[PDB]
Amino acid sequence: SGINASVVNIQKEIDRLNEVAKNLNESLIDLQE
Amino acid sequence: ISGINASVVNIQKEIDRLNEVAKNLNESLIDLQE
Amino acid sequence: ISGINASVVNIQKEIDRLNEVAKNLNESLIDLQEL
Amino acid sequence: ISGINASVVNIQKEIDRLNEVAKNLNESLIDLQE
Repeated sequence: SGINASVVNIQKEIDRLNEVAKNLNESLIDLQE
Repeated sequence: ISGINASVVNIQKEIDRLNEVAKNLNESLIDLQE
Repeated sequence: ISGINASVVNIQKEIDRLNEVAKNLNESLIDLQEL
Repeated sequence: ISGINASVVNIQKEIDRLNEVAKNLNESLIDLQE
């Protein structure tokens, strides 16, 4: 129903959040050394 | 100073991605309610 | 309905947290640009 | 350079916040599937 469209979209956004964290970690590595 | 430049660009792109996440979660709320 | 509301409130709370993260990252960005 | 060190600390704090958000959204996903 609407709930499972919601679950698909929330899972996609969780994946996007993981990507954001990874990219911020690489920017930290560039800022340090 | 080039690494600081690259950090500024990358952090801005990630801010844009966070805004995208927030907006998609908002219409996920619309799909959950009705 | 009750549980739907519980999911809705929790996701809204996480949206507010994400907006806060965006604001703080923008402030660190402004500090990086003036340096 | 102290501003760079402070930027590193603060961005790490926000990365931790983002991971916590991901965990809470996974918990809401588990509740939505039931």
